[PDB]
Amino acid sequence: TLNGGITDMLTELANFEKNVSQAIHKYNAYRKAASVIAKYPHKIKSGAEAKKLPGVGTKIAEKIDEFLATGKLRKLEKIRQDDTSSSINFLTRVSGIGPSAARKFVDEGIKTLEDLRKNEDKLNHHQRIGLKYFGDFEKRIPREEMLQMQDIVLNEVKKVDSEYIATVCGSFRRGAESSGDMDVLLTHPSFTSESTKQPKLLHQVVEQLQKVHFITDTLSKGETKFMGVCQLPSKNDEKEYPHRRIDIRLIPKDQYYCGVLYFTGSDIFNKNMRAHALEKGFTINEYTIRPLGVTGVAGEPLPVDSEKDIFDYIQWKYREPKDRSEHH
DNA sequence: CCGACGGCGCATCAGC
DNA sequence: GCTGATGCGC
DNA sequence: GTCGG
Ligand SMILES: Nc1ccn([C@@H]2C[C@@H](O)[C@H](COP(=O)(O)OP(=O)(O)OP(=O)(O)O)O2)c(=O)n1
Ligand SMILES: [Ca+2]
Ligand SMILES: [Ca+2]
Ligand code: NA
Ligand code: NA
Repeated sequence: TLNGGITDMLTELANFEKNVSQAIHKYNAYRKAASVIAKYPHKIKSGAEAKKLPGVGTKIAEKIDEFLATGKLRKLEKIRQDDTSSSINFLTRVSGIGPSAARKFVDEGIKTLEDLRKNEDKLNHHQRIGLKYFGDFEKRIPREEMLQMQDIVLNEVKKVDSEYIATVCGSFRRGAESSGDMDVLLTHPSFTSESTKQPKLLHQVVEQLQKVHFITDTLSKGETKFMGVCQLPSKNDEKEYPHRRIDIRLIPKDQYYCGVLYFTGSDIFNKNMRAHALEKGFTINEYTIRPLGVTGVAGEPLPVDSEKDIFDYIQWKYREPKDRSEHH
């Protein structure tokens, strides 16, 4: 990684602003800058050089000059020695504990893994499961395992109803050699933007995956989105595979292209693309792309026949999934 | 200078 | 119970 | 924290 020291520093600052300062726009600012620096194909020699990149301003340029000259940033060294910051940054690593909950636990004297394990009864369901699998959820998933997981999900969904189509998206669809979690986009002809002709379309799939012991726990579940935990079966005498996070999202069949654009990510890519759409006078969500009237009210959905159509509306050349990651 | 920053599903809570 | 805000996550 | 109007 050409500028890994810099992007690491900016990521650490982003996490501080999100988790401790609760300043979401500074978090996004740092992440935007980290991403543009990550794709820059030269080893950066100064802050002024970095300043020419969109998303890098005066303050970040100064931090880059300090980092290049000293290998460190005093602001981060300080943050690293602050007990309250350190504690909040740690607690937020548990799925379900955000900036607010982290600060509340710290105020109650709950600030270590051991404290959390003593106080399960103060956690909501999501948080309890996040704690249970804390170690497992920090492990990455090799692509070879994602392929085994894909097999299972696609075959089990087919057993429920051959009319379902499940597509694995996120970093996997972007060609990543390892993934943080699994994202499954689901469609069925009876669920469209105009009607739902069958109930329990998502439920019956979750149920099948629970029945075969693939899905092990549930963080949250509604009519269109499941967030939970899964695990590959292991063989005789073999150590068990780590538990993995899995997201399943049922999308209207006729809005698949907006859906898959959304579900493919990355997060920064989607934010950047949607911000560009706004500048071009459009709004993109997972369902539709719509024009904005001068009032700033979204108009009627535009025809979409491919992922590329969405890019054409906003006057972007098509980006293949592989070029939608944070690093190139 | 300064308003705006992507957009939304599910869980939880406050007020009626 | 519903409605709307907040937290957290994708 | 950054940037376009
Ligand atoms: N804030 C976010 C987060 C995610 N997304 C979309 C929706 C989601 O499906 C897709 C992937 O998100 P994930 O958080 O799963 O991240 P990746 O798959 O890119 O990377 P990893 O799992 O290997 O760490 O990107 C998004 O619009 N906005
Ligand atoms: Ca993922
Ligand atoms: Ca995910
Ligand atoms: Na810049
Ligand atoms: Na968290």
